[PDB]
Amino acid sequence: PEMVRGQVFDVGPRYTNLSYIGEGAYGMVCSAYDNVNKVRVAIKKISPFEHQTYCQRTLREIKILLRFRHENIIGINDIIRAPTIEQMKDVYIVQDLMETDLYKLLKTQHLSNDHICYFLYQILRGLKYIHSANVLHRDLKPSNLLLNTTCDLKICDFGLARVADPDHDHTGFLTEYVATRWYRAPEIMLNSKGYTKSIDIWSVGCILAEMLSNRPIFPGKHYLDQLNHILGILGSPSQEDLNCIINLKARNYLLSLPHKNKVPWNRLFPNADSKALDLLDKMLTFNPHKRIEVEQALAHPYLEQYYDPSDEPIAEAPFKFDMELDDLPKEKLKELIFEETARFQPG
Ligand SMILES: COc1cc(F)cc([C@@H](CO)NC(=O)[C@@H](C)N2Cc3ccc(-c4nc(NC5CCOCC5)ncc4Cl)cc3C2=O)c1
Repeated sequence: PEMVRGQVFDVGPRYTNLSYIGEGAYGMVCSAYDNVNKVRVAIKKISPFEHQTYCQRTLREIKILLRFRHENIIGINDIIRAPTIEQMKDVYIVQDLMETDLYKLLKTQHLSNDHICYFLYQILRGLKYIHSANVLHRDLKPSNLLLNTTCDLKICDFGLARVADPDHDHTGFLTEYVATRWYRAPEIMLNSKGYTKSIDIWSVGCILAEMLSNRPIFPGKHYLDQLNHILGILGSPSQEDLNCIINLKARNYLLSLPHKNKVPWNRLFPNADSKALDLLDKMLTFNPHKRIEVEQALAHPYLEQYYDPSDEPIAEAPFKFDMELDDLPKEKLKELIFEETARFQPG
């Protein structure tokens, strides 16, 4: 078998001529030549089976991505693994190969207002589909936005996704949370489990702000610093918004802070299109109940050159997990991953 930077990559005979792309906690990613479709593809080698959290992420992504079909959402083309549960130590996920991601692009390139517009449109168009399936992505950030050489955009990494559950969103103050800090809505630190669609709108808001300046808008250095940064720009929440926070720890924390005025978007973003800043304000609303929804955001003046609801498709039906996954041992989750990848086996 081919080796890449001291790792077996058992993807043959279909996939050859591998090149390293990258690596992270998830595993390792290569490009490979696909000898059936005669195209280079992305292959990621995941080795999740010793970690319940890794098995959860692998299973959620696979189930979601094999169900969903949308231009602004990465597909799974193929999955390679051993013929038996006993012999299966790795899962290789084959996906369309993209040139870059928005994280890398923002560190190296100024985006024209027209690029910002088009990128935001594609993000919201993909998100409309995801929300229409009653799914929350829950980890939207530049590195989860893949781009090709013509700036077509695809959302990736559905391993933190969940079905929306607005009736069970309430929790206590500073309750611990997994998703990426600079893109976390204020309510996560105050009273929310991140089980409503407004969590994703907040993250998109953060992405938009970052496209305008090439710098994250709320770069908290650590957990409660994240809310400091948010309140530093939004200012003190209104009495009405504060009254929506019924938990006393969270309420009284907010009341203890000195009055801060709103920093106006046109001072933070002096070169930005005014319509972009109006949409930005609506996405970065403190109160998640008042926060714009994905379909309204698509209908916003800033996106008028692109808006076409007949060309912004929705999912055929809501997505459901057959069983609750968070209370399943890694051994059961491995069984479910085996089952879920069975359709790619010869036979
Ligand atoms: C601890 O964490 C874990 C544990 C797990 F058990 C499973 C996961 C899974 C599910 O949650 N998560 C991921 O796999 C995330 C983290 N990533 C990594 C990754 C690398 C490359 C590409 C990619 N990249 C390209 N092209 C690149 C772009 C940049 O520039 C260079 C070319 N094209 C096509 C593709 Cl799918 C996509 C992804 C992706 O989804 C995570």
